[PDB]
Amino acid sequence: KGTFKDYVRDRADLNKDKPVIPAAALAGYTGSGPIQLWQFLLELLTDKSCQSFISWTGDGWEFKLSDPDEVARRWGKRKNKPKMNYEKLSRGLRYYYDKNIIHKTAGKRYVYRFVSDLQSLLGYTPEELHAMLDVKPDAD
Repeated sequence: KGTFKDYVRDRADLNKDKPVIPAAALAGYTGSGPIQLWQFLLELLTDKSCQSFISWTGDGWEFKLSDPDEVARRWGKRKNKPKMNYEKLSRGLRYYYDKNIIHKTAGKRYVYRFVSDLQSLLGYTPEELHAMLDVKPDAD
């Protein structure tokens, strides 16, 4: 892949340059404007320290927010909505639901699954990707 995979591999210093897939880093790479949720979530996920309140479950594209209202705030804060609650997040998640990027997998503790398969946009293979993030799927 010659996508954001090796893009970060040579760089990792785009915009939100913290994690494997930094939020504004992919936002600037693809040009989603003022960040895009799944790319912001990717930051927190592809970052091992930030992976805390949003960890992958291990294999395949699936992740889980540990303080999902907080994680909402995270997303909102970057869009001038610091009081972002899960619903406001879920509204955004619904925008990505339509693009088939995010399916809010209910029943689980705020687990969303990347129904777009980011292997095509990122190049990072799901297994390898989370594996480098030292993913801790147990929330708190």
